[PDB]
Amino acid sequence: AEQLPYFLLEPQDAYIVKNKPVELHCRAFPATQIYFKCNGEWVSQNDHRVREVQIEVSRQQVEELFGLEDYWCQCVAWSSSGTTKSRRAYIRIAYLRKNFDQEPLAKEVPLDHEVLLQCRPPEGVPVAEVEWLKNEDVIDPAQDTNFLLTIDHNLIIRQARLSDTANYTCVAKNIVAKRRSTTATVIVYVNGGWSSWAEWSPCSNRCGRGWQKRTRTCTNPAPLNGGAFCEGQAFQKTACTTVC
Ligand SMILES: *[C@@H]1O[C@H](CO[C@@H]2O[C@@H](C)[C@@H](O)[C@@H](O)[C@@H]2O)[C@@H](O[C@@H]2O[C@H](CO)[C@@H](O)[C@H](O)[C@H]2NC(C)=O)[C@H](O)[C@H]1NC(C)=O
Ligand SMILES: *[C@H]1O[C@H](CO)[C@@H](O)[C@H](O)[C@@H]1O
Ligand SMILES: *[C@H]1O[C@H](CO)[C@@H](O)[C@H](O)[C@@H]1O
Ligand SMILES: [Cl-]
Ligand SMILES: [Cl-]
Ligand SMILES: [Cl-]
Ligand SMILES: [Cl-]
Ligand SMILES: [Cl-]
Ligand SMILES: [Cl-]
Ligand SMILES: [Cl-]
Ligand SMILES: [Cl-]
Ligand SMILES: [Cl-]
Ligand SMILES: [Cl-]
Ligand SMILES: [Cl-]
Ligand SMILES: [Cl-]
Ligand SMILES: [Cl-]
Repeated sequence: AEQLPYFLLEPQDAYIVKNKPVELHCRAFPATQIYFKCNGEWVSQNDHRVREVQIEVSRQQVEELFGLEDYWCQCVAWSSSGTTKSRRAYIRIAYLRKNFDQEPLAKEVPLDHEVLLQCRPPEGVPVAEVEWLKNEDVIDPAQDTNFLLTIDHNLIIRQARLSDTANYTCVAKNIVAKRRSTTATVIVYVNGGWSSWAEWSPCSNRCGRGWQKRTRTCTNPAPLNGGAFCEGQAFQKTACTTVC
């Protein structure tokens, strides 16, 4: 009756990923015995001085537990004089649901428009870290300062450059898996603008009644990514009169 066991090593919290079991390890000294209690029941290594012990916990054990309360294991060590108890280690079922609640939709937009891409990722445990892809490459709001990630996992293109014409994809990840949304095509068009009217051609008669022409062109700018053609006359022709 001198001491009480000290845990050199304690069972650590852990996740069931798919149907793969979890090992818990614990080691203490000094100890005449050491053993796992899960949810108040003793459990031996079978289908479940310094001394150590290990166990496995299985998907089935965690599912079949009565109650909403997290499954837990702790170790108990024995000396000549008493017991010590390890921390409680929590084993949780990890998952990432298959379907996105909300995926982004394709858009046409004018140059300099604000674009909002909606994404509501599948639910996960652990909770799902959301990214966005621009033509594969991962966007990053720090560097790419024309982009904001909303706390709702949405993407904002602040004002649309023309290089922002791309395929955009919401990705959700955790330790279980990664899931890609439906890829949304964003297209940034420029509508056409007229040049200035060229100068009137000289009056076909230097003194008397004649005619002259002028023109302009859908080039200021030319339409782009299927923006609108210019609207109105490209060409004019009227009578003129110079006097002598
Ligand atoms: C958006 O989608 C299509 C297809 O996507 C990618 O193509 C490769 C570049 C590859 O890296 C994968 O990520 C995808 O498969 C893009 O590809 C071309 O364009 C047309 C679109 O009408 C497509 O249907 C053709 O198959 C593709 N042709 C060739 C020779 O690659 C498309 O360009 C993307 N849109 C934008 C705005 O970038
Ligand atoms: C050319 O025509 C008129 C301007 O005169 C507008 O419809 C538009 O600016 C277009 O580029
Ligand atoms: C051509 O026509 C008149 C000027 O003559 C303006 O409306 C504008 O300059 C356009 O390019
Ligand atoms: Cl201890
Ligand atoms: Cl452990
Ligand atoms: Cl207990
Ligand atoms: Cl047992
Ligand atoms: Cl041992
Ligand atoms: Cl599951
Ligand atoms: Cl899965
Ligand atoms: Cl959207
Ligand atoms: Cl940017
Ligand atoms: Cl641009
Ligand atoms: Cl995956
Ligand atoms: Cl997926
Ligand atoms: Cl435009």
